[PDB]
Amino acid sequence: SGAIYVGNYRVVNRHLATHNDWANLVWEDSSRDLLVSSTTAQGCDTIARCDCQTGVYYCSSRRKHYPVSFSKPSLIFVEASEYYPARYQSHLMLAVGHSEPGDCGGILRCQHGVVGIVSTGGNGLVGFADVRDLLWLDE
Ligand SMILES: Cc1nc(C)c(CC(=O)N2CCC[C@H](C(N)=O)C2)[nH]1
Ligand SMILES: [Zn+2]
Repeated sequence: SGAIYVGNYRVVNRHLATHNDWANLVWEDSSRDLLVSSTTAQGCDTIARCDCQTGVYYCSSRRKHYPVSFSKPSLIFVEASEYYPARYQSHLMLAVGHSEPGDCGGILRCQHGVVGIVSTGGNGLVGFADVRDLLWLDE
């Protein structure tokens, strides 16, 4: 689990969105595994606006942060789960590293701020849903 809180927005993995998230839906994209909901309290997280390909991610299954190199956001094939059939997930960034299904929502950060959140994993690869292109999160 995990979320990004910026302004009056809460950003979570779409497959983990709650009833309150859907009842206060702002925007969602199944092809990206992203959902943004509105909040009453103000959020103070900083979203990165960059092309970084290095950063650090939180892995709850190891209670550890790992430094990683990751690919630029792209369309990648993702095998079926109880949440989605087999499809291409867009705006996804891959890195070599550990993950478990419960690690979704862990934040990936660079010196500029929040890059994205853990969304996929398999075969020793971990994928992050990018949020750097969502310029509207900052107003
Ligand atoms: C081994 C492993 N690590 C993780 C993070 C996973 C879970 C995973 O990849 N999923 C399941 C939830 C929906 C995801 C999606 N975006 O389509 C796919 N598995
Ligand atoms: Zn950066």
